[PDB]
Amino acid sequence: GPGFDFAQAIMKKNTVVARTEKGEFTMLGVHDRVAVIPTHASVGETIYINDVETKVLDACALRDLTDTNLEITIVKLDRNQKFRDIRHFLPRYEDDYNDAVLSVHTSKFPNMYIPVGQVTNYGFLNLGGTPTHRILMYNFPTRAGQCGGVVTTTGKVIGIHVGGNGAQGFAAMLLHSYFTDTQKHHHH
Amino acid sequence: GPGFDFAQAIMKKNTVVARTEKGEFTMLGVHDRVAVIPTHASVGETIYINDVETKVLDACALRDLTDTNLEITIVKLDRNQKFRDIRHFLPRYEDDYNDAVLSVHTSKFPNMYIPVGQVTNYGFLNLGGTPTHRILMYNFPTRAGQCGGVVTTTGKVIGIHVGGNGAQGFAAMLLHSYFTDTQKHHHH
Repeated sequence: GPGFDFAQAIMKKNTVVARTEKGEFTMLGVHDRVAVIPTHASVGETIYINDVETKVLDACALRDLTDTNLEITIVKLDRNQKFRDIRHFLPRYEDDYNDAVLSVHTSKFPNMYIPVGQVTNYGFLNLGGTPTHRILMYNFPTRAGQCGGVVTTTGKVIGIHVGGNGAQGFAAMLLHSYFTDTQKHHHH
Repeated sequence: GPGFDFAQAIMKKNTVVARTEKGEFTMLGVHDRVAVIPTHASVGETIYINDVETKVLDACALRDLTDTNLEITIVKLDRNQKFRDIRHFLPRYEDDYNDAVLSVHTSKFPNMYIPVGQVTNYGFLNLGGTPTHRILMYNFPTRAGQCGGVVTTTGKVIGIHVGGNGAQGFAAMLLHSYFTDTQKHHHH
């Protein structure tokens, strides 16, 4: 069934607890000192990472070419260790998936794994009043405190949890191309 | 690492959500219509099982020969399906264990898996003011709503969660001999 061993390896080497004015979130480190967190975390210029106050060197709230929220924020942090590079486990394209795990790492739940079954490419979602694109959906109840939970299948990190109603959960897609080294562009 | 596949098989075929005046508990079905739940659930003469009201035909709050609480209650239920017989997965003796999973099944968390690392035979525990014997301990924080969570290692169901402080969790041991067909004795 589920790739529990894979989800477990991602959680140990590549997640941290992040805390902003908005609360705590599971935060996925991706490569070097680059990580992701849901845009609703409202990242500022400092953040707590495992309860250590950390300078945010860069934060990019992703939107698509329709200027619509994608609900991922890519952050660059001022800290000493690099994350293990997990870009090769990121999907190239939008897709549907079988048998996913949602894993959570917070002060409340420091390591918890939830199979969520099939994951469908859902598309548009109205996410607490913000229109949002590129959403993945799983038919599992959602509870508070799971935001940023990392959604995996064996060998693939496919997105991060961003919301739910009492019956479904929603994750924001991760694509490999969000994290390729690139072009000289004024971003702020 | 952890036997996630084993814990998952136990959860699917052998647990139900039980609800008493005291709240909800993960309930482990053991064989026929016999199950266990923590003594602190305060089982009466009817109980809800997956939100269906069910007659309790028998409840035995286990104590040892020192007349001390063991915090397991064995219940016999009036319901149509039998549980898959999992007695052969019960340990013969007290023991310590490597790499356990704690799995929870409630309306809040319908399927959640938590590795808790090493499990030690701890013995005496003062459990909210009730002295209690035969306790297993794991060095993992405890959160509310996990009572009755089933503690496994691959091929062994070793106990059920009964409490914790902010740093450790405690499970009540399950032993094979709690469930062998037996002698003619007035029990009530």
